[PDB]
Amino acid sequence: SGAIYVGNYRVVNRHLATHNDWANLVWEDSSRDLLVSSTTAQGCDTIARCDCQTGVYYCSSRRKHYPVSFSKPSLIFVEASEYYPARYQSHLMLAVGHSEPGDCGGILRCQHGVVGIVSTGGNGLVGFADVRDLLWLDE
Ligand SMILES: Cc1ccc2c(ccn2CC(=O)N2CCC[C@H](C(N)=O)C2)c1
Ligand SMILES: [Zn+2]
Repeated sequence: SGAIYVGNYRVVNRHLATHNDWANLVWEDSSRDLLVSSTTAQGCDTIARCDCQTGVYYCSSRRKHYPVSFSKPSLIFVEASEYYPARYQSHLMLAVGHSEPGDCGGILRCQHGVVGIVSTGGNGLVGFADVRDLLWLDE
């Protein structure tokens, strides 16, 4: 679990969005596993606007942060799950690191701000949904 709070927006994994997220929907994209909903309170986070390929992410299944080198946002095949059919997920960045299903939502940050959130994993892999291209999140 986890979310980004920026301005009057809440960014979450689309597969973990609540009834309230869908009732306050701003934008969603199944191909990216992202959903953004509106909030009444002002958010705590800053979004990075950069091309960093190193950063640190929070891994809830270890209660720890880990440094990572990650690939540029790209179209990557993701196997079928209970949430989606087998498909290409876009704007996804892979890295070597520990991740388990419940780790989705952990934030990845670089020196400039929030880069994205955990969205996929594998045997010693962790994948992040990029948010740096969503310029409208901070107008
Ligand atoms: C070994 C292992 C296996 C599965 C793992 C992990 C770490 C996370 N997941 C779940 C995962 O990747 N899913 C399920 C939820 C929806 C995701 C998506 N963006 O399509 C794909 C680690
Ligand atoms: Zn950066």
